[PDB]
Amino acid sequence: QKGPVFLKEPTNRIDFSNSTGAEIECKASGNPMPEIIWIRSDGTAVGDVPGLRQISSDGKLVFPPFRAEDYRQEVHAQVYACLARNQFGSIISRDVHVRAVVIQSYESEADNEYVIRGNSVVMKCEIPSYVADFVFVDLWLDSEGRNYYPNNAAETDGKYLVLPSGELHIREVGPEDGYKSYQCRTKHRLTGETRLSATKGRLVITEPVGSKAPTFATASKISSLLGSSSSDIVLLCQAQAFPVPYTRWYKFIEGTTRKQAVVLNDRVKQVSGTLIIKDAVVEDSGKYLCVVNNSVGGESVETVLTVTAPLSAKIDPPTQTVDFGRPAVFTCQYTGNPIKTVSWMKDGKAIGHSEPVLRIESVKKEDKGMYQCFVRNDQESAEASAELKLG
Amino acid sequence: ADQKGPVFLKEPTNRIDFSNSTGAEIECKASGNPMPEIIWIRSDGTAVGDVPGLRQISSDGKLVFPPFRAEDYRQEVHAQVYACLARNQFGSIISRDVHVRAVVIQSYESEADNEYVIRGNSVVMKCEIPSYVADFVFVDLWLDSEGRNYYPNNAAETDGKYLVLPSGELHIREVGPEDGYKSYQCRTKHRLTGETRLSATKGRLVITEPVGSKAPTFATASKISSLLGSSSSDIVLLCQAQAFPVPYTRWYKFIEGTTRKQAVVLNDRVKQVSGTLIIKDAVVEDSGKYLCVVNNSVGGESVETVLTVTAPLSAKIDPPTQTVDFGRPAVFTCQYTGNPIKTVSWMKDGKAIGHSEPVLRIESVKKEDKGMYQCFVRNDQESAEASAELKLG
Ligand SMILES: *[C@@H]1O[C@H](CO)[C@@H](O[C@@H]2O[C@H](CO)[C@@H](O[C@@H]3O[C@H](CO)[C@@H](O)[C@H](O[C@H]4O[C@H](CO)[C@@H](O)[C@H](O)[C@@H]4O)[C@@H]3O)[C@H](O)[C@H]2NC(C)=O)[C@H](O)[C@H]1NC(C)=O
Ligand SMILES: *[C@@H]1O[C@H](CO)[C@@H](O[C@@H]2O[C@H](CO)[C@@H](O)[C@H](O)[C@H]2NC(C)=O)[C@H](O)[C@H]1NC(C)=O
Ligand SMILES: *[C@@H]1O[C@H](CO)[C@@H](O[C@@H]2O[C@H](CO)[C@@H](O)[C@H](O)[C@H]2NC(C)=O)[C@H](O)[C@H]1NC(C)=O
Ligand SMILES: *[C@@H]1O[C@H](CO)[C@@H](O[C@@H]2O[C@H](CO)[C@@H](O)[C@H](O)[C@H]2NC(C)=O)[C@H](O)[C@H]1NC(C)=O
Repeated sequence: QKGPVFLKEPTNRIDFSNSTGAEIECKASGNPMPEIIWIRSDGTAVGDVPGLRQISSDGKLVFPPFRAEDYRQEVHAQVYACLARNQFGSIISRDVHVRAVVIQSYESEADNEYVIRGNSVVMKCEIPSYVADFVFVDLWLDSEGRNYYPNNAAETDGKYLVLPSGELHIREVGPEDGYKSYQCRTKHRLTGETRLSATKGRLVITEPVGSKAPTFATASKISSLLGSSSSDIVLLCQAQAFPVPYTRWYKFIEGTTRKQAVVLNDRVKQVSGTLIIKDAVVEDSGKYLCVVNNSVGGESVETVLTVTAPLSAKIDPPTQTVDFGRPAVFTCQYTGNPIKTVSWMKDGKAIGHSEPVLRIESVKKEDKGMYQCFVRNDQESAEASAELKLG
Repeated sequence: ADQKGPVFLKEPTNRIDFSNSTGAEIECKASGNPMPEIIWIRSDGTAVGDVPGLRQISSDGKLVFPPFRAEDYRQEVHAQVYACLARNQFGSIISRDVHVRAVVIQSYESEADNEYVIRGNSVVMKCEIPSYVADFVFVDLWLDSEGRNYYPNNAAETDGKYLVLPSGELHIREVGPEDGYKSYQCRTKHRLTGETRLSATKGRLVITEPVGSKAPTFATASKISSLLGSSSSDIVLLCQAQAFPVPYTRWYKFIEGTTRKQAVVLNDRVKQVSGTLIIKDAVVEDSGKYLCVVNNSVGGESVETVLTVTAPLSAKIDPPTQTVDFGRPAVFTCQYTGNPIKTVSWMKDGKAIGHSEPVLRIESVKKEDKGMYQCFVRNDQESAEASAELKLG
C-alpha cells in the first residue's frame, strides 16, 4: 500500500569514547510496517560481535563500552547504514560514519606573545593534532582569576574578546597588561572533561625604538580556511608595527584582479585588524585581502574562504503512478556546498546513473519499487526517497 | 689628458645591519681624474653631517656609526637610507641605495618543540625563534641528549636517518619508538653579535602506536601557502602530513595555463626526502605553483605551495665611455639582470632624465649633453646602478 519513509534517520557522524559506547536508532513508517536492517555502506547485513556490536531488541544498533585492547576497525571504524524494507520495496539511509575513539591523555600549551606597544594581539590555544578533532577551548583564565568566555560576537567593544574560533583577542596592549599570565581551559567533546593548559602564556610588551614597517607572524602571503554556513567565521590578520598600523579588508571579484572594500555591519564586523563574519552564508566564499598600512610602509596578506552548506535532497514527485510502457521520471532537487557526486539507487542497488534527473522511458513490472537520489561530499552524504507504482 | 669622470670602485651593499655594541663603518670609493670628492647623502639627495657619538664622516670617505647606548637610538640616523655621492668637474654619480639598520640587542629564547608522530612515517622538528629576532637568528646546529651533533647540510646526500634541512629544522625518516627515547635541543646563533645560544628546552618525539587506520592529516587546515627564496640558495618545500598506513606523496608543478600540471622531475639538483621537496641551487625558473599530493588507502589530501625565486639586481652600461664629435647620434645600452624588476630609470649627474627605456639614445649631441649618465634598476627591497660618461670631440 505504501513504501518506507524514514521517520528518524541516523546522523552522518557518530563519534563516541570507548568508555561511553553508543546506540544508533533508525525508524521508518509504511504499510505494511517495514523491517529495519542495519547494513554497511556496501549493502551487506551486519551481525552481532560479542561485547562489541549488538542489534538490540527494539532494532537499535548498539556499541557497548569496551577495552582499548578490543578495538576492531571492522566494527568501530566502519561506515554503516540503515535499510528499511517492505513488500513494496526498500530504501537505504545516508552514510552513518561510526568512529569509536579510545580516550588518550593530552596537554595543551598557551603560547607567549611578543608585542610592540599599542598593537592588538591574539593568543592561541595549542591543541595536539591527535585530539584536535574532539577538543576545543572552554574559556580563558588569568593569574588574577578573571574569566574570559566564548561568545557569538554581538558586541565587539571592550579590551578582551574571546573569538568564536577560540583564540583570545586583546586590544591595544600596554605595559600594564604584562603583569598577567594567561591560561586556557580545553573541553573534550566526548568525555565532557575539562583540562587547563600545562603552560601559562604571558604578554611581552617591547617599547618601540624607532619606526617599524608592518610585519606578519609568517612570511606566507596567502592561506585558506573552511567554514560552515550559519556559523560565525573568523579571518585573522596578525601584524605588528610602530606607529600602530590601520587594517582594511577587501574582497576580490570572482576570477578578477578587481576588489571591493568589505562592508561592515551588524553581522560582518571588524575587531581591530581581525575580521569576523557572523551567520555565514555560502556567498561569503571567495578571495579576501588584508591590507596593513602605516607611515613607514605597508603589506598585504591574502585569504581564500570556502563556506560549506549542509547537503539536502528532495525527489519530485514523492509518489507517482505510471502505466506499463509509458515514461516515468524522477527529478532530484538538492542543496548544499560543495557537491562531489550525484547517484541513484533502486530498492538498494546502484542504478549507474549520475545525472540529477532519472528517466525510465519504458516501464516494466521490474521497475516498480522505491527509488533514491544520493548526493555526497568527502565529508557528507544526503538521501531522498520516492516511490513508483504500476497501473 | 687621462681626465675621466667618476666610477665607483667600491659600492656599499644594499643592506647594512649591525648591533648597538659592535657599531659599523661604511666605505665608498670611486676613481677619477681629478680626484673625485666623496659625499654621503640621503635618498633625497641631501648631504649628511656629523652627529656626535652617533654618526661621523671620516675625511678619507668612511661613514662611521660608533657604538651607542640604546637610549641614543635615532630614527633619522640609524634607520636611515643612505647613498654615496662621487662628484667631479665632468659630473657626479650616486651609488645604490644603502639601507642602514642598527639594532639594539634584545635577550631571546628559542623553543625546541615536542612533536607527536604516528609510527612509521617521517617527521620534521620545528625550532621556534622569537619573531623579533627572526631576522638575525638562525639554527646553527641540533644537539641531542646522547651528545650527537647534527649540522646543517647542503643536502648533497639526503639518505640516512637524520637530515638537517637548509631552513634549519631537523628531518627524521621512519620514526620508530627508539627515536623517542631521546630528547633534542637546537642551537641558535645571532648573526650580528656572533653569540651562540642553546634552546634551553629539550623537545621529545612522542610516537603514538596506531589505533585503527587514519587518513592523511596536515598539521594545519590551510590548503595553500607561499614563500620567498633567493637564487643559488637551497629551498625547502615542506609537506608535513600524517596517515596510517604510512602515505606516499607526489609533488607536481602547475602549467602556466594553470589547469594542467606536470610531475616534478627529481634529479641530483631537485630532490625530495620522504615527502619534503628540496630545490638546491635555485633559479628563477623554479618559480610557480607547486602541489603536494598525499594519497593513501584510507583517503587523500593535496596542499598547494606558491614559490617565488628572486635573483640579485645588477646593471651595466654597454659603452663605459664614448666621445662624440657633435655628430648628432649618441647611444647608451643598459644591461640589467635579476628578478623581479619594478622600475628602470635613467639619471644625469644625479637627476632623473624621465626615460625608462633600457636603451637611451641622445639624438643631436650638444654641449648640454656632456656629463655622467646612470641606469637605475629597482625592486622594492634592492637597487642597482651602472655608470657611464659622455665626452665631446
Ligand atoms: C577505554 O580505554 C581506556 C584506555 O585507552 C581505558 O582507560 C584506562 O583504563 C585502565 C584500567 O584498565 C587505567 O589503568 C589505571 O591507571 C591509573 C593511573 O592513571 C592507575 O592509578 C590505576 O590503578 C590500577 O592499578 C592496580 C594494579 O596496578 C589495579 O589493580 C587497580 O584496580 C587499579 O585499576 C589503573 O592502573 C588507565 O589509567 C586508563 N587510561 C586512561 C587514559 O584513562 C578505559 O578503561 C576504557 N574504557 C572501558 C569501558 O573499558
Ligand atoms: C598600503 O600599502 C600597500 C602595499 O601593501 C599599497 O598598495 C600596493 O602598492 C604596490 C606598489 O608598491 C602595488 O603593487 C600593490 O598592488 C598595491 N596593493 C594595494 C592593495 O593597493 C598602498 O598604496 C598603501 N596605501 C597607503 C595609503 O599608503
Ligand atoms: C646595547 O643595548 C643593550 C640593551 O638592549 C645594552 O645591554 C644592557 O647593558 C646593561 C649594562 O650597561 C645591562 O644591565 C642590561 O641587562 C643589558 N641589556 C641587554 C638586553 O643586554 C648594551 O649595553 C648596549 N650597548 C652599548 C654599547 O651601550
Ligand atoms: C589522489 O587524491 C585526489 C584528491 O586529493 C583524488 O581525487 C581527485 O580529486 C579531484 C578533486 O579535487 C578530482 O577532480 C580528481 O578527478 C580526483 N582524481 C581522480 C583520479 O579522479 C584522486 O582520485 C587520488 N588518486 C588516487 C590514485 O588515489
